[PDB]
Amino acid sequence: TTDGVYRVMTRRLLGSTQVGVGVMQEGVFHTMWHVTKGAALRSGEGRLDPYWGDVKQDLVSYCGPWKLDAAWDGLSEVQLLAVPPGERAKNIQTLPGIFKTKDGDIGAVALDYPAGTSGSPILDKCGRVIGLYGNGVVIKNGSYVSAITQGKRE
Amino acid sequence: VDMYIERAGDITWEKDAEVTGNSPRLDVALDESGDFSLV
Ligand SMILES: Cc1cc([C@H](Nc2ccc3c(c2)CNC3)C(=O)NCC(F)F)cc(C(F)(F)F)c1
Repeated sequence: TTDGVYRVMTRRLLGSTQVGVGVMQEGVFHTMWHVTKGAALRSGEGRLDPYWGDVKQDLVSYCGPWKLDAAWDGLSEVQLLAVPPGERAKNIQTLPGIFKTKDGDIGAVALDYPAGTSGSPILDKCGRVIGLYGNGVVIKNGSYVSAITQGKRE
Repeated sequence: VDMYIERAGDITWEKDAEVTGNSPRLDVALDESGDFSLV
């Protein structure tokens, strides 16, 4: 339960497969709904049970309520702490674009990683998590663009 | 319980970091299944 970034693994497919990534903060594990589909997780000999989740937001928390509440300021570069399958964690700095929706505008990160990188955290210059990478679109020119997906701290 | 977690690092801003990616402005829609589509 040390704070930090974690891989989410399964043995249900061939060998051991990385299906996504998440963030341990304040004793809560944070990831994208489509990574776990709300299943329980193991950490060593211990179990993490889902506590909150929402398919439309594509988010889920384990062991307690969603704790991440920092926001992209709309101006500054950010860092993706990318954790790709079988590869070391690496920081990638970028200026977000924008997703424009009927319900308002969201920052967007235009970086292409494999599906199992979903749930990698996006950071501000204070190292705060401003959202998770891995729900987005493929655009005309073929690139992957991710929303900056952030939950609500209740 | 199939799925398990393994630590991969600390959450820190790195001054060394490689700078890349563009900043597209995109009209999108979000459906009830949490799927984005381009408008
Ligand atoms: C990093 C990454 C993430 C995705 C991601 N997949 C996905 C799958 C199921 C659901 C959702 C997201 C949200 N609701 C259920 C995604 O945005 N998909 C949309 C588009 F990009 F395909 C996909 C990829 C990859 F591009 F590699 F397929 C990568």
